[PDB]
Amino acid sequence: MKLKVTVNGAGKAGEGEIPAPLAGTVSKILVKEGDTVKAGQTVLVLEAMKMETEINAPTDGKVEKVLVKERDAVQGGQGLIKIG
Repeated sequence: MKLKVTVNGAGKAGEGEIPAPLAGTVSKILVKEGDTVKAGQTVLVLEAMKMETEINAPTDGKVEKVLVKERDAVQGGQGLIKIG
């Protein structure tokens, strides 16, 4: 069925997601995965160094799965939201 071989060296970035720069402090998410979005729709909110806040979607589309989580700080480098 499945196998376990530890997962050290990388994360789970798929294809299309957007990895953060280094880290930050989430504040509140808007989309709940599997939800369509438009260009400008604040997908969620963050706060690391005055360079995130309400993150508006880059273009119209639908989310395949959300990676980031609410109340999650210092978590950059991995894709935050999957889109495509």
